Amino acid sequence: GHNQVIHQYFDEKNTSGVLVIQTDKKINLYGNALSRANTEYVPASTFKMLNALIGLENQKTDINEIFKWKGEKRSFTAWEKDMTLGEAMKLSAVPVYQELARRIGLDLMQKEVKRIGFGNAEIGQQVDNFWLVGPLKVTPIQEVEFVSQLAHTQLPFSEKVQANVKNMLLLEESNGYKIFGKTGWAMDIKPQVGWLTGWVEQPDGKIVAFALNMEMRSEMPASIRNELLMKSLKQLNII
Ligand SMILES: *C(=O)[C@H]([C@@H](C)O)[C@H]1CC(SCCNC=N)=C(C(=O)O)N1
Repeated sequence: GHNQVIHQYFDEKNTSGVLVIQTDKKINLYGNALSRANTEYVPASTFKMLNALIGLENQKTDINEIFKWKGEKRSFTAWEKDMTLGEAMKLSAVPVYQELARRIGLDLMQKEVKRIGFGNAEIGQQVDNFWLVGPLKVTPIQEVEFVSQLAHTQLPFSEKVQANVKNMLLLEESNGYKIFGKTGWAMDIKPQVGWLTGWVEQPDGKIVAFALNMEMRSEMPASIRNELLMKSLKQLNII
């Protein structure tokens, strides 16, 4: 419940960021840089959540389709394989979502993103990269509401599409608890911005949504977004 101690894990991991908690439309802030919570950032791979929903709902793909790897080299060897939407989500495989995005196309993408009102709701002109280098931007409080709605099936999509994307996002399962969430890491902008947006599904059915945002640098291990989040949810006794 403090708020000062959570400042000190942020203090020591020599980062700058904010953890936004939403418990039934009540927003709390934690970190060492609470001002981040209202500044716009590129969403990075957290936009895969809304990309999937738009693609599924408009029947540009489905949860069974297998995306074929056509042999070109990709940033990670784990990405060099055939995979579904959901497997691409768990690995944040940009090429699959770029292909998806190109099927949706610019008009449909822009119309949906502003109908959802996602962040600043601007995708510019290149349909396959606006979530990594602009011009699409989003504050971390806006991300905790988005994933909050998704968790309660309240987004302006059908419920079956939402439920489909939610099963793509299961991260841990321990003690009757479930953690869902999506990581992001914009490595190609300065300063780098890391994301971990999701929700906790407590055994009694309660839902607490979070959006960890932090400045990033090339040397940190990717698990730093998980470490900081997990021990903050334990400190706040959400888990
Ligand atoms: C999403 O935010 C980025 C995007 C900018 O490429 C990618 C890069 C990193 S690391 C890839 C993890 N691979 C696999 N098993 C992530 C991320 O997972 O946070 N997403």
